[PDB]
Amino acid sequence: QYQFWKNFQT
Repeated sequence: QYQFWKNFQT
């Protein structure tokens, strides 16, 4: 539910 922020932040 949060990987969307992880995979994009970089």
